Amino acid sequence: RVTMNEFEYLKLLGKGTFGKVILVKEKATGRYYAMKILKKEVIVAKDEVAHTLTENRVLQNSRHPFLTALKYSFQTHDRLCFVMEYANGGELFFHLSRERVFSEDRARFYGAEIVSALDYLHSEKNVVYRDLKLENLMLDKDGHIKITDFGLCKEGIKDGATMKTFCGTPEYLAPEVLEDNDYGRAVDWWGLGVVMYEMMCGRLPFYNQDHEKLFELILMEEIRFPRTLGPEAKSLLSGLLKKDPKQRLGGGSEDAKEIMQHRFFAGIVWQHVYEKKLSPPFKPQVTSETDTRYFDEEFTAQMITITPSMECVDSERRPHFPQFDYSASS
Ligand SMILES: CCOCCN(C[C@@H](O)CN1CCC[C@@]2(CCN(c3ncnc4ccccc34)C2)C1)S(=O)(=O)c1c(C)cccc1C
Repeated sequence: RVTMNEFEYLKLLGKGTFGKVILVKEKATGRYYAMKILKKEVIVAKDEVAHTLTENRVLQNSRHPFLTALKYSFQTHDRLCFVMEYANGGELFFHLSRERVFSEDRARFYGAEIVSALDYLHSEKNVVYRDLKLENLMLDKDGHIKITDFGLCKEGIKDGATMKTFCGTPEYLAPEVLEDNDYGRAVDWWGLGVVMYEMMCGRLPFYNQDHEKLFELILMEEIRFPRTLGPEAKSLLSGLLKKDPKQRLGGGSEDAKEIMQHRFFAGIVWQHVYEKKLSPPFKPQVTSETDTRYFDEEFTAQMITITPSMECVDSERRPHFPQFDYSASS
């Protein structure tokens, strides 16, 4: 049975509204993980219960090279804890922010691994990810993609089955989500389009600080590209960012296969992508197992604390979540 005393708390990697992620060491084993610590009360107060449970289930039910592997999930009286493999390479934003733009070859590499993962979720798990934004994309110690944060996922979506919940980050929402009249799995390909656009172009495809104007742009405004962008990259992004999902690349019965067959990915052997046989164009230059150079000093400088028998307490502000007794099979 695993508790918070089983870990040494080393460095704060990030913190937000719902809690924080801390680099930890499991004391018995000497292994290093990223622990995401959610405050139960805040989860409840902002109606994030169903999402947090979906996150837990999807993490437990999935196995893929480019999805974060869950080692443990457990709860205290006021906290939910996810212990996953540490993404040593940091967020894609860390690198994109500083380098402005990724090469087309680098973006192609990251795109391939995202497609591989999303194809797995769609085809094998009947899952639509729904939250494909730059922020959720990280890099492991080797420079391979890790998709994180599965709380917005929709389970049991088979073929052309629809979904209704309006969810996701404003700048990343598909036109059909904004229309609020049902959407399908192709919203994930819209997200691939937005994320690959950021990588290659250095900004969002659509932006306004007023949300209503932003949504007008996403719905109505035709996509434009910096004029340095190659023809194949422009074609893929145009296909991925079609407003009408039925006209969108990956929006048909073939799903991911249509994107896999696109000329931008020519020569890409897709089993080799899965097997990580493609050498990442950027290898993270971490010098130790606790090196956090790819996380903002803003977070890593901060002190770690114990707040910012109760093992059966089930209240309305702090509920006893089910399926938080997980330890990955050795
Ligand atoms: C109910 C909605 O809750 C939404 C929860 N929140 C979203 C984060 O998960 C976003 N995440 C996007 C990718 C980067 C990381 C920061 C560090 N981190 C990881 N760092 C290293 N290895 C990993 C391995 C696996 C997973 C994460 C990591 C995740 C945060 S947040 O805004 O509250 C928050 C923020 C904004 C920062 C840190 C903790 C929380 C809880």
